[PDB]
Amino acid sequence: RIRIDLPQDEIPAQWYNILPDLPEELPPPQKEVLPSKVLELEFAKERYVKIPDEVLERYLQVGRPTPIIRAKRLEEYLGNNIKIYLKMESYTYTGSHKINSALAHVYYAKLDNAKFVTTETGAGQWGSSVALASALFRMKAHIFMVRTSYYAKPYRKYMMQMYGAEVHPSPSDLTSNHPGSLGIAISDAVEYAHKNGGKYVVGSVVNSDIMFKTIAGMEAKKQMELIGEDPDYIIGVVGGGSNYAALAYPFLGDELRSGKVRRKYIASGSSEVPKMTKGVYKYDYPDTAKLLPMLKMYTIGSDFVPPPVYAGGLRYHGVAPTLSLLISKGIVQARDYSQEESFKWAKLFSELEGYIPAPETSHALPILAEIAEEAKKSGERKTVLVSFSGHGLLDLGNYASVLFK
Amino acid sequence: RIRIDLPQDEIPAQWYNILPDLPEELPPPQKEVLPSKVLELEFAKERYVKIPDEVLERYLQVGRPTPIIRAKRLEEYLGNNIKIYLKMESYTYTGSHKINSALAHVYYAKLDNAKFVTTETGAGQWGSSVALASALFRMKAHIFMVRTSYYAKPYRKYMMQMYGAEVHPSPSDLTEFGRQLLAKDSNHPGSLGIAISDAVEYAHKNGGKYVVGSVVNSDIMFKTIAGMEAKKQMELIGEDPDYIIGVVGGGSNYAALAYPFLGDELRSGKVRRKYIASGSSEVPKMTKGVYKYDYPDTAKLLPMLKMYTIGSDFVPPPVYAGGLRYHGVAPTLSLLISKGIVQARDYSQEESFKWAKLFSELEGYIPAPETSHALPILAEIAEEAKKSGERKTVLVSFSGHGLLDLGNYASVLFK
Ligand SMILES: *Cc1c(COP(=O)(O)O)cnc(C)c1O
Ligand SMILES: *Cc1c(COP(=O)(O)O)cnc(C)c1O
Repeated sequence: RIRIDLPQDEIPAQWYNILPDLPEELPPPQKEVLPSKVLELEFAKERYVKIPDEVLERYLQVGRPTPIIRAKRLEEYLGNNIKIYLKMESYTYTGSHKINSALAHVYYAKLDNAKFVTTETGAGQWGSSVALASALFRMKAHIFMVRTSYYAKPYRKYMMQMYGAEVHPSPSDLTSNHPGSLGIAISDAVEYAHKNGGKYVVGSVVNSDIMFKTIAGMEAKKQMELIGEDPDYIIGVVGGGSNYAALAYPFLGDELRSGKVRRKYIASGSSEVPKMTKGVYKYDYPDTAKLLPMLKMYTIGSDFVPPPVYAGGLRYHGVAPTLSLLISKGIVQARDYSQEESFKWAKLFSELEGYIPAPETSHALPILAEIAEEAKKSGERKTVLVSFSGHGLLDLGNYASVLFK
Repeated sequence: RIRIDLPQDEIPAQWYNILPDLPEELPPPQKEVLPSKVLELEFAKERYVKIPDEVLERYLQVGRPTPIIRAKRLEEYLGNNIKIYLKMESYTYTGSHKINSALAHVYYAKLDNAKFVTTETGAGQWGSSVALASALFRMKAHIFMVRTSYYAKPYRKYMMQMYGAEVHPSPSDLTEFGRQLLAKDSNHPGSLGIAISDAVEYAHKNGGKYVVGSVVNSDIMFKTIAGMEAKKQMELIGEDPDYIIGVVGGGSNYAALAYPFLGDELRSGKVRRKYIASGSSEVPKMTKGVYKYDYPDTAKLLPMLKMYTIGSDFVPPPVYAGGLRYHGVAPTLSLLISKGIVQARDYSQEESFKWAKLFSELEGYIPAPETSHALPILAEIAEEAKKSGERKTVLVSFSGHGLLDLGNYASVLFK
């Protein structure tokens, strides 16, 4: 009884849409390449949206529902002051939550009779997720991978290729050895989709994309209800915020409706990319390519470039608009930790629990230490539910660059 | 309804020992450093050996029981002539079945009050599994890794290090055997036999125990937790497999799945299911091995075993990347093959990796290169099943995922 399995025939059948439940309307922003039904869901007004049959089928295909695991050996290390439950989005075939939305974007593109889909990727997480979704929907995928990552971090490129996708170093020939960047790769992929009748699958922080990922939180609420455990804290890490919102919003939405928020919601980023603790809540460009409307979000600037030493994976400059609203209203609390502190926790967690977290995920572990410290003072036990967003088996080089000389 | 989970509170509590049920008497084999219980269990005569409670607990800790997944999209591709169930040993935290043995070996080392464990490793699959097992028992681990692999295949080294193991390039300066070889070449490339000799000496001289990753009977027995689980999972959905298939490195993953089923039939007096196992035609011990006593490890130490072998000095061509490099077949499995009870196949790495890619696109999960050699068997079964007029059920030992072996695939498939 470490693992809480949800049977596949009990998988939730709807996504959760937080918009009708937000304290106040979201600041408004300030269509040829996007799947049509995706743009439409960005304004959805109903609280629950049915997961299409074909999408749910492939959720089951890629390993959903994912388990919750109780991290009892970590609990002991922390003095048994808190109980720790991990929602294991790492258990999907691509090793993260990203496939939860990649599958939906590809489904809706297929419904627009897309000839192929395109997308950008840096280190390869989003690209490999889109490559898997495309294979399962029998769709041709053209992935534009920053040339530096295309050569430095080749394994996820090989993964995309095993799934049948064509991986193009950005900038490429279709379009001397310009190392590229993520913003060029977005333009590099958005153009190829525009001039060849493809659709662009957006790897950014829109509302529809959080909604698709909320299958994780819908499952977790069922699983926690299955063992009779109501979490006092829900925590996670913020690249753009989609993985954390996906877990928390199904729980938080019911609190917002009932009037009172009882649970504590805490999210972390990297202090080398400190949008969570040093970012400013204002309109900014959600992608470094500067196309896509501006939205009001916590941000350290779409032009921010992480230090070369940074290997923690939370490189994005901003926070999803709904999550930013929640933070500015005091509903979600913010933290930031260094990669040395986080990767030290990742190593400890690997030895204690046996499972190597993604470097991104490791930034949630210092939160647990803080909650345990407050519990020791209070001194009342608390239950924490963690978005365990990925595993680290394709990121061991990141860990090595910091931990192993 | 494609995944069959076995709840953790339903995990089997004993390992299966085929020795009392083998048809013929199996060739008897031909040690301050081995755990005492490991030596004892080689010759065990009971059918079932109780899994110690501390080992069971860590089975749960590393992801057991693993799921069976039905590969419906692959069934469709193949004409819906067969049902295909995959026992997913890839779902353990180290990505393969080797942890099922490593945990037992480390526990019995702890029971002997060992100060630490040692083992050898090449590509890193065994080293990673011992490193995790050791972490979960708070056992210090010293892993002696073939020096060339130490630098060439570093990701699995990093995995060992994340688990807190100390990784020593081999030959190392920590032993006399290693220091002597470094005196001739300060950067000696090492070998698996050299790494074995390193680990054994270090254990012997410093109060540790050596954890063996080879085809001894106890090792297969420890891995039978996967077959015990799979038998319960298949019975739970009313599916009796007609074929049980897998790949052969030394044969432990396949035996671990098959033996719990095969024992029942050996006891009934007649084998009705079909058992098919495959290797690499570049390392063709399965189809072209000589059946004789041979060294189970490449620089001796362990006693000789009677097995299908192509010689412990066999080295595969440098283009080979299928991962089934080992030169022999476990002795009990060798016996079964020689009696016609298990059928042998071998496939090229081009044919197997072609199937790996197809399977990755159809089902969305990247097999280990080693595992991919089971896939060609399915096309043979689909043909046979069509002739029967019934839809036949196949159970597959899905021994690992390929995420740490994607370079291997790229060398064959992507230029
Ligand atoms: C990309 C990534 C993240 C951050 O993404 P979000 O936009 O915050 O959801 C977190 N964990 C893993 C494993 C990732 O790959
Ligand atoms: C080592 C390995 C094998 C070979 O296993 P044997 O027990 O020796 O037959 C097969 N598959 C994977 C994934 C392996 O790592």
